[PDB]
Amino acid sequence: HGEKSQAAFMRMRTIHWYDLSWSKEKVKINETVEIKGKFHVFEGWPETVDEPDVAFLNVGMPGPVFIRKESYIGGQLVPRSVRLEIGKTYDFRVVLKARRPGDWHVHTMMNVQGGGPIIGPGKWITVEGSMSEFRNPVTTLTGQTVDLENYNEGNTYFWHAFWFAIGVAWIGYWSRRPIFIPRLLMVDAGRADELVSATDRKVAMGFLAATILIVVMAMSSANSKYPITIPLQAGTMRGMKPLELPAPTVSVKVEDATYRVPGRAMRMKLTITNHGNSPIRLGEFYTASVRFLDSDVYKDTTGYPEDLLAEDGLSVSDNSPLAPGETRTVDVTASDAAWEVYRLSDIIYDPDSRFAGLLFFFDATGNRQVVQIDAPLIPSFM
Amino acid sequence: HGEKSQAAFMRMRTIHWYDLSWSKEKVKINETVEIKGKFHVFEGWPETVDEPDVAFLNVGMPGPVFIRKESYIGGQLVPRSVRLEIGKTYDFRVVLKARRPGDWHVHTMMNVQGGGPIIGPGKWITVEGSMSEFRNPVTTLTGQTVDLENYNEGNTYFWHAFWFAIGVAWIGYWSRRPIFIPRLLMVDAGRADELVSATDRKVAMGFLAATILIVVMAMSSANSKYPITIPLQAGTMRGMKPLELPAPTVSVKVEDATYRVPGRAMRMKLTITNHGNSPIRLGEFYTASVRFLDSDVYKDTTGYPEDLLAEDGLSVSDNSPLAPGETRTVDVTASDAAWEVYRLSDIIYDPDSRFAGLLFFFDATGNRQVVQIDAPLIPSFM
Amino acid sequence: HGEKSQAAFMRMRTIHWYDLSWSKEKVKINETVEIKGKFHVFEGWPETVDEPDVAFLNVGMPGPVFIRKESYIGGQLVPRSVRLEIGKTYDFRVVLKARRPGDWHVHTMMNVQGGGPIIGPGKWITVEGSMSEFRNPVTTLTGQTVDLENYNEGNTYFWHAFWFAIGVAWIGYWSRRPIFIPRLLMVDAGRADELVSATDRKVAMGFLAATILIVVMAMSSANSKYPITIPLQAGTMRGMKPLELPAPTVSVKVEDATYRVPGRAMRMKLTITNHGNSPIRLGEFYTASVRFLDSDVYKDTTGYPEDLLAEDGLSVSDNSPLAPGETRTVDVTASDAAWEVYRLSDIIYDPDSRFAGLLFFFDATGNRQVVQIDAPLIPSFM
Ligand SMILES: CCCCCCC/C=C/CCCCCCCC(=O)OC[C@H](COP(=O)(O)OCCN)OC(=O)CCCCCCCCCCCCCCC
Ligand SMILES: CCCCCCC/C=C/CCCCCCCC(=O)OC[C@H](COP(=O)(O)OCCN)OC(=O)CCCCCCCCCCCCCCC
Ligand SMILES: CCCCCCC/C=C/CCCCCCCC(=O)OC[C@H](COP(=O)(O)OCCN)OC(=O)CCCCCCCCCCCCCCC
Ligand SMILES: CCCCCCC/C=C/CCCCCCCC(=O)OC[C@H](COP(=O)(O)OCCN)OC(=O)CCCCCCCCCCCCCCC
Ligand SMILES: CCCCCCC/C=C/CCCCCCCC(=O)OC[C@H](COP(=O)(O)OCCN)OC(=O)CCCCCCCCCCCCCCC
Ligand SMILES: CCCCCCC/C=C/CCCCCCCC(=O)OC[C@H](COP(=O)(O)OCCN)OC(=O)CCCCCCCCCCCCCCC
Ligand SMILES: CCCCCCC/C=C\CCCCCCCC(=O)OC[C@H](COP(=O)(O)OCCN)OC(=O)CCCCCCCCCCCCCCC
Ligand SMILES: CCCCCCC/C=C\CCCCCCCC(=O)OC[C@H](COP(=O)(O)OCCN)OC(=O)CCCCCCCCCCCCCCC
Ligand SMILES: CCCCCCC/C=C\CCCCCCCC(=O)OC[C@H](COP(=O)(O)OCCN)OC(=O)CCCCCCCCCCCCCCC
Ligand SMILES: [Cu+2]
Ligand SMILES: [Cu+2]
Ligand SMILES: [Cu+2]
Ligand SMILES: [Cu+2]
Ligand SMILES: [Cu+2]
Ligand SMILES: [Cu+2]
Repeated sequence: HGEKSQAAFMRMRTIHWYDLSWSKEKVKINETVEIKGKFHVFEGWPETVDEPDVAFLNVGMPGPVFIRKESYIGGQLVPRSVRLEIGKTYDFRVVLKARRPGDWHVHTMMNVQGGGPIIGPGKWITVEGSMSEFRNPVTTLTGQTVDLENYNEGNTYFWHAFWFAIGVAWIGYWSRRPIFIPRLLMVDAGRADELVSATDRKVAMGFLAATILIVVMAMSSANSKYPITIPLQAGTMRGMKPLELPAPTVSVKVEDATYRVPGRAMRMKLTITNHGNSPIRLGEFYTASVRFLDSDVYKDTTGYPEDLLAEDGLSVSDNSPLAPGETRTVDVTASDAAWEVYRLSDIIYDPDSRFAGLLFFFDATGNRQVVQIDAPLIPSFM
Repeated sequence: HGEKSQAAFMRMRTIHWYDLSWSKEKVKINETVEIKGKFHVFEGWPETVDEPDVAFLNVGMPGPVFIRKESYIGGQLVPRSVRLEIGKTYDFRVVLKARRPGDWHVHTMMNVQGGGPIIGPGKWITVEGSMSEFRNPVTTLTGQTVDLENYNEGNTYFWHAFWFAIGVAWIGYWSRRPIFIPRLLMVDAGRADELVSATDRKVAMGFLAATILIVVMAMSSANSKYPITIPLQAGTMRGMKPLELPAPTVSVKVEDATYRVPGRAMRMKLTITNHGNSPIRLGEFYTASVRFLDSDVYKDTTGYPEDLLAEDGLSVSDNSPLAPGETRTVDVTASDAAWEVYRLSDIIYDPDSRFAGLLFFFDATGNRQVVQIDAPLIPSFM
Repeated sequence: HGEKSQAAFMRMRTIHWYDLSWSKEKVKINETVEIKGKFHVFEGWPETVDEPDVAFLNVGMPGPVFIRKESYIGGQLVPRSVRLEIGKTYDFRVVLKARRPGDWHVHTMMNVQGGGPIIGPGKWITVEGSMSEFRNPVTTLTGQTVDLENYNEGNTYFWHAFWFAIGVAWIGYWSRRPIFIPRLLMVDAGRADELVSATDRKVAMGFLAATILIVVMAMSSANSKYPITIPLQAGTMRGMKPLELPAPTVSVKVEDATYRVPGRAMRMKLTITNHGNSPIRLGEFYTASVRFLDSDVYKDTTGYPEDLLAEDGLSVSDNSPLAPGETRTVDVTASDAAWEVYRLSDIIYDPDSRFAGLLFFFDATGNRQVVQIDAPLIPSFM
């Protein structure tokens, strides 16, 4: 939730999430779900979004209904912010543990500093069980195993209640006497010195000394109880390993790209050159989490969110085997209610009417090439 | 105009504009002139100029004597700011349309954010005709063809005059009575409440209600008249395609570079190694829009501004065919009044006495290699 | 001095200084000492240190006990700040001239803007002689040879004394009369106009006119005496040539890296793959200026500061010739008091417990390969 309201061109021109898998659709409490996939950083990064020099891989959900057990970018655990390079592709994996029952829309997201949220496709996952069964065991380097759900709760309650009680006692010591009107009149009359006695001064001295001594003793006792402590671990982790992918033996030029403004579709003229890899055929156009597929060339079998999957939303004028070398100019039409449901038609309000997306080409043997396209998008009103 | 006053080293060390062409020297009104060429970004970019992450290709002229019909960087239209990389070469093309008659010095420039203006060579172009004949037709996506010279002029005049008249009427309603002295005396005397009557309150209420209602009705009518509107299109366009140029089979090392301070020339010792490409010969040294040529090796036939063209300003101790492999140390002398006219001799006031420029080598067949040189420049006073 | 107090991980993860040489250990006054070596910029640059876009090569010493005659980065003199790239290796050379007698700990350092100091290994150098024998001759472009120790000293003294005397005379002219109490009483009584006479006004006018005229005449005389002047030369020098080094035919993966917190050592599990270059053997681990060596494989003969040299501080479970192709998992133990002396054990207070260092592999013929390792460092308390 939160993507439909984001500018259409910003969603089109930031990060592209390609083949994704979810290990389970329905999980029990304390069971783990794995979300893997690839994300590509668009070369034409918008200028109002800072470069992903400081980026964090996040899980979009209405709260800690899951707990993120681990997250890996390129096989490396990423508990901190990371640095990503423009134009590179990265594998990502996220292992989550179920905490609260219910149906949850879970998304993979990249939070970018100086940019904001970049939400990926969301999937509905059902958690069955009771929240009281959730456990979060962690073993420390000191040899102690604790449960993070209730660890250190009683100590915090005790100390906060103790200090609150001390403050309440300090206020109530003075609250046993007339408070506001008689004291104000006495101060106005010049009898302020009569409002504080020697016993009050001794009580204040005792309160101050007891507070300081208790703080010192509590710090000493806490140090004795936990002689081994480390500061909070923070920093930006550089040197993320990107994917070394086969360059596309397929070249695609966008002649024109238009959308009818009333409109639930997008149309584009494309010149495609096959540089080998056998006769190929376009099977899918990915724009903003929406996948328009050509049923005759490719069929999704990964449980891609159906609200974002158009099984026959790709209409190519001529989708015949493009013999290696053939340069065919084709008119592709990407049509689906998701265009209007995911407010991609709101590119009419955007201060930049340019789109970007991914095209997937398959040969007879099923090998897939990914081609990256970007162009300006012209609205049609006649 | 405006380059002679810019620091000599800043002009030497930012952008180099090489082979340029102008389609016409004399044009009529509404006729188009094309300026094409190449620009190279110097690797040793000055630190006080921000990197050209946000750069705009501009035309330097005393105003809209021309209108910039289009501009292309690497074959791509660039109506917005673009991103350029240090050390890369780009083709550029600018098509301008003549608007005002007269002789105009036209320059191609790169405005760089956090840096300032980078002016290129200027050429004198004559426009013959009358300004009243200039037309700027534009066809909109709604099917309307308009002339940008006078489009929406009458509407703006009408609305501004209407609101100015309303304000004048509001002031003049109160201006029919004594204004300053009697009213001031009455306010001082305590008779302020007598200065505003019930009729005045009713008039003020009517003015407020009429203003609000007129604004609302005008907005509704404007929306009805123009139901299709888009916001201003802005942004920085990345992914500019640079030139893939042959690396210079010629290696040049600058041993020493000196200039006499009184002085109208510059001298340099150079070690040149030919790595193939047949016997070569130096034909031209480009510094800051100034081209020093060796008449025996090369002759300009592009109409390069004569104030910046020194046909025999390159004197090479030995400019004989440098057999592939020969490593000759030569003393080159670049001499021309342009050195003093374009204030390149003002490098003596610069906080950085280092120069950069381009050397052009030609073989027997006429093939040209471009070598890029940079060194510190030492003034000579004895 | 000043490195032991710097965070251990910051010292481990910034710049690595490898093979270094000092021309002399004991020098006389006016004699020169050359310090050469290589420095590598770590790929995982810490986020709190700005990238070395503006870096200066500096000499760490308690003052001008030496004078830095020259400094070269990649064979190019670097009197100004320079730009360095992450992940590149550079040669550096520094020629210093002895000025003051005594024993001096001299370090090579890289000052990085927005980062702070990066100190390298320090060496003790003895200077014998008298400071009065030190000379700093410099020949100017005007044909004058001067000594920078005493040049322009007398002129500065004369002008400062002259202006101080003028100010003292101005104060003392008024100081001959009663100063504070009688004048205050007269001003309070309304007799302020009697405290300044016409002669005082004439004296003030003469002082003002003489000051302005003297300033103008002094400027004119200084211009006449030195008709050739240049501004201060400043700027950041880009285009530093890095080393083109053989990629390591040796691959090393860090399985685990741990240190006992009481502790004077560090332990690591490593998987090493030989990709040719004959049977190899680990001979040295460099962490933070500390070099742990395996005496049986390599011996230092460069006079590396002994406080930072552990001749037998590298213990490899199996350090037998790793036949090209062999993938052996070995347990290496780097032990030395320098770990505690140079406060590398203070990584326990660091907000980032990750280390980086260099491994040196030698074959039978003595050829050396450098492998770069980085991992998180886990403290052991049991
Ligand atoms: C829950 C209260 C709201 C917020 C409290 C915030 C800070 C505390 C303020 C007052 C503390 C001192 C009590 C008054 C002097 C406590 C005090 O003096 O009590 C005797 C009073 C005074 O004697 P008197 O002049 O002969 O009688 C006048 C009132 N009948 O008599 C009483 O019968 C008791 C009345 C006082 C009861 C108020 C207690 C509520 C405060 C404790 C709340 C603790 C929880 C805090 C978080 C919400
Ligand atoms: C690092 C330097 C210290 C900071 C400088 C200021 C220090 C001030 C000193 C007092 C100067 C004022 C004159 C008072 C003369 C001595 C003095 O302390 O008198 C009591 C004064 C009231 O002043 P007075 O009676 O008119 O003074 C005349 C002689 N008694 O109250 C206080 O000082 C505050 C309340 C009583 C203090 C008891 C200790 C509790 C507070 C400290 C914590 C102790 C427990 C430590 C935990 C381990
Ligand atoms: C061009 C004027 C300069 C700038 C104007 C700026 C804002 C407007 C100020 C005054 C408007 C109300 C007029 C006075 C009450 C208009 C008004 O009350 O006119 C009757 C006056 C007053 O009657 P009275 O007391 O019996 O006579 C005294 C003056 N003789 O009599 C007149 O004979 C007319 C004199 C007033 C003429 C001034 C008009 C100029 C202002 C309009 C300019 C519009 C263009 C604006 C942009 C420049
Ligand atoms: C979103 C919330 C609204 C903002 C809150 C403030 C609103 C204020 C309300 C009035 C409170 C003061 C008491 C007045 C009582 C009602 C009232 O409006 O009285 C007239 C008052 C003068 O006060 P009064 O006579 O002593 O009031 C006693 C009873 N009449 O003048 C005004 O309110 C201003 C001039 C007359 C207003 C006429 C409408 C023109 C202005 C609004 C635009 C209407 C056209 C819309 C275009 C589509
Ligand atoms: C070294 C002094 C410290 C700093 C000086 C800073 C600025 C100068 C202040 C005073 C200058 C005017 C002198 C007084 C009027 C100089 C002056 O009027 O001298 C005659 C006085 C006054 O005559 P009187 O009323 O009959 O006698 C009263 C004092 N006996 O008599 C004297 O016997 C001389 C006393 C004055 C000597 C003070 C001189 C010190 C200042 C010069 C220092 C220069 C070095 C500067 C850097 C440190
Ligand atoms: C660029 C524009 C200049 C700045 C504008 C202000 C200039 C001010 C002028 C004076 C106006 C006040 C009326 C005084 C009338 C003329 C005048 O200068 O009178 C003397 C006034 C005192 O005023 P007054 O006697 O009541 O004036 C009545 C007629 N004399 O003192 C001063 O002006 C200051 C002290 C005397 C000046 C002598 C010259 C020394 C200062 C300047 C440097 C000269 C040497 C140059 C070196 C090459
Ligand atoms: C959450 C836990 C709540 C803690 C509650 C603590 C109690 C707080 C205040 C008690 C007020 C009694 C005032 C009696 C003066 C009532 C009073 O003033 O009585 C006259 C005495 C006469 O004493 P004397 O013998 O003639 O002279 C002194 C030596 N003999 O004067 C005084 O000066 C008596 C001073 C006594 C002050 C006691 C207050 C100390 C409170 C510290 C509390 C510590 C916090 C808890 C620790 C875990
Ligand atoms: C650029 C175009 C210029 C537009 C010029 C607009 C004219 C402006 C002001 C007229 C002043 C007349 C004042 C008469 C009070 C003169 C006045 O006060 O007369 C006494 C009346 C008595 O009226 P009554 O009948 O006894 O009671 C009300 C119901 N019957 O009192 C009032 O309260 C009369 C109020 C009348 C106010 C009229 C002003 C409205 C002006 C709106 C202009 C709209 C803008 C143009 C639209 C395109
Ligand atoms: C470090 C070097 C130190 C320099 C010391 C300079 C001496 C400073 C002040 C002298 C005070 C004498 C005051 C006499 C008034 C004492 C005074 O006021 O005497 C009455 C005269 C009467 O003169 P008169 O003839 O009747 O009228 C004028 C034409 N004839 O009035 C005046 O107005 C006299 C004005 C004389 C002022 C002289 C002060 C000039 C000082 C400039 C110094 C230059 C700096 C050094 C250059 C290298
Ligand atoms: Cu959602
Ligand atoms: Cu992409
Ligand atoms: Cu010009
Ligand atoms: Cu260049
Ligand atoms: Cu030291
Ligand atoms: Cu390194």
